[PDB]
Amino acid sequence: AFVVTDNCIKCKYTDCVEVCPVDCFYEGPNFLVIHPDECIDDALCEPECPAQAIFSEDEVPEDMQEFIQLNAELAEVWPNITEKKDPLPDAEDWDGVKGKLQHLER
Ligand code: SF4
Ligand code: F3S
Repeated sequence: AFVVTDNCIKCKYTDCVEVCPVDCFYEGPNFLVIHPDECIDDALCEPECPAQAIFSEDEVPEDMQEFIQLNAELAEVWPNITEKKDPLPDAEDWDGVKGKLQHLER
């Protein structure tokens, strides 16, 4: 019930996965999502994200409410990621840029 939002796109640091007790993170080309049914809400991944893109479902910003359903539907099609990887090459350039959902890759 924790949701990855907008600032993850084009950053994808992947520090979030090393602290997940249940391995419920699924990866896309430039984005990660959380499988809402497997997540146990221990909140351990939220302070680990450099993009600060992870939020508890009831705390997801009003203008990013879309990502709640997005994480559930993409967690169903993307592959499981359980290990840390290097961030995307220009992650710091995109950290803090808004409306990055227009750059989301399936
Ligand atoms: S809140 Fe806990 S169980 Fe849910 S995705 Fe984050 S680390 Fe994994
Ligand atoms: S940028 Fe994305 S890959 Fe994890 S560390 Fe943050 S939710």
